[PDB]
Amino acid sequence: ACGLVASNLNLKPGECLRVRGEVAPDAKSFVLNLGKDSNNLCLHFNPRFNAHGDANTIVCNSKDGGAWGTEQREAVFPFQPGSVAEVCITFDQANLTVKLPDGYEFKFPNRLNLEAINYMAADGDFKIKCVAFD
Amino acid sequence: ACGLVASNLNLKPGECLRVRGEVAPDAKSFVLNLGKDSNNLCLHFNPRFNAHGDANTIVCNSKDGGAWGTEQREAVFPFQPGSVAEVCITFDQANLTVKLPDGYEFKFPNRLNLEAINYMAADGDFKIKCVAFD
Ligand SMILES: OC[C@H]1O[C@@H](S[C@@H]2O[C@H](CO)[C@H](O)[C@H](n3cc(-c4ccsc4)nn3)[C@H]2O)[C@H](O)[C@@H](n2cc(-c3ccsc3)nn2)[C@H]1O
Ligand SMILES: OC[C@H]1O[C@@H](S[C@@H]2O[C@H](CO)[C@H](O)[C@H](n3cc(-c4ccsc4)nn3)[C@H]2O)[C@H](O)[C@@H](n2cc(-c3ccsc3)nn2)[C@H]1O
Repeated sequence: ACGLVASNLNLKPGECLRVRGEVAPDAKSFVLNLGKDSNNLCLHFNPRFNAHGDANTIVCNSKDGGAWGTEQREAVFPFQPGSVAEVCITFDQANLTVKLPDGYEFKFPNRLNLEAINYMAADGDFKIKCVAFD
Repeated sequence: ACGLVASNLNLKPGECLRVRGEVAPDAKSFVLNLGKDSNNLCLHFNPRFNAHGDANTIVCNSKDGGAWGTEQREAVFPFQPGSVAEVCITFDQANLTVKLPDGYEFKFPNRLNLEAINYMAADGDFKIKCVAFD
């Protein structure tokens, strides 16, 4: 809503989106949304420090034609409130791969089968400093 | 327009936007548009290598509620086709200042007196690699 929105990204399979930002000292959560547009998201990436009953959990989901998909959570949580955080995303036909701080990586199934990622929105307690394409 | 569009930038006076991109190998021109939205641009920055009868000339303009303003042209042209260009943009009450690390500096009057820059668009023969806020 107040976070950075970017469109016409034209990110193709195998290309790296690198995002760096500042996690607020009192962060509750933040969101990186990636897909075609606000209703069609091949990845909703939502680290929760303390939000919706979740402590230090990464929640991921997709959104297809307005409808949220089946949620998935990861065990690993390498984000700290009040510090700078970089996240690196790529995709292929089968999966999105997200590489985190501390060398941590995980896959989320690609559920939309889009030609490219064209849309990104940040929200929550995360101030983007830097976005790069590779 | 078909290159990157970014909104909710909330760049305030004194803050630096840095953009790095690739100038196509037979570039005719590129555009960086900065402002409130597509119809309200405090800076339309348009380096022309060979386009609309202009050769190696920078053309700047504003747009205010859909209406183009008066063109301002600059003599110096520190860009080359097929290379990497970095541009640093800031503003204050009187002027926008477009800077290059190579020491070139252009001023354009701040004709719209907007309080923040919230919108940035790239078009033409220029691919954005990196955008940073500080
Ligand atoms: O239908 C109810 C569900 O609500 C969702 S919360 C919902 O989830 C979305 C992604 O699936 C987005 O993340 C959506 N969001 C968050 C933001 C946001 C965050 C920061 S700025 C904007 N912008 N949209 C956020 O509101 C919980 O995750 C679900 N849940 C809870 C638990 C649980 C609790 C304790 S132990 C297990 N297990 N599943 C369940 O309760
Ligand atoms: O309508 C006629 C005028 O057209 C404009 S071109 C018009 O100008 C805009 C900013 O004023 C934008 O730049 C606009 N653009 C360019 C792009 C673009 C570029 C790359 S991707 C998209 N997206 N909009 C671009 O179409 C010429 O500039 C005018 N001109 C040139 C000269 C001249 C020649 C030698 S000395 C003086 N004397 N008049 C004149 O011909």
